[PDB]
Amino acid sequence: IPEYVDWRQKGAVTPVKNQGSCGSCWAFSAVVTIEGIIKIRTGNLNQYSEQELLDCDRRSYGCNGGYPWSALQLVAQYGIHYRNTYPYEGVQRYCRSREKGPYAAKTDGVRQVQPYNQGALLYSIANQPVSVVLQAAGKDFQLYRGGIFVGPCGNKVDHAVAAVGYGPNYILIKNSWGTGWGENGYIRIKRGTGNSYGVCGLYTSSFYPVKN
Repeated sequence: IPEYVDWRQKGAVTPVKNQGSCGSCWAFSAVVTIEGIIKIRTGNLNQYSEQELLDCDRRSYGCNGGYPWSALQLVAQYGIHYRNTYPYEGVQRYCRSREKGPYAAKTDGVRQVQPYNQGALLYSIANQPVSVVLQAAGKDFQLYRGGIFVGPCGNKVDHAVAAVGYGPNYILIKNSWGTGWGENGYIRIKRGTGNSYGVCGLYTSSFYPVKN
């Protein structure tokens, strides 16, 4: 696998989004992996709807938090609409998928990468964007403006984001707090420290969609 991987350079990452006050990061995280696997398999780059996952995933708790893997399973059991046809409102509403007509994409399943193993995560990122979790409650993560993030932070994971690349000393992360945070909405987090948990708990639970 390469020394550097960056899926934005390969045309598989859409613009950075802002979730607002709503704790919908789980939906935002699932969507960037869907957007990425569709580009890799069909060559078409499209934006998909986080709002549809916020309203229709009833294993999650809307704006109070939820699960990246249930949103991904939902897209494999049913499908998802374009972002354009089901735009983001920032509040959980009624599941309006039937009213929006035919689904725009549907996946063949979801897989988990082997937890607490840096090599497993690098090998999946070199194949597609992956949904990852980390601890973001710390003041250091919140006030990050740029550079390689070394912490400090513990392992109490609370936020879902998407890994879209890596380099010799970092993993490239797309976050959903808009462009006014970090490196235009991205963070580069330190890798290669021998710590199995990952800095800020990055190797705790990682998932990706399958499309044949």
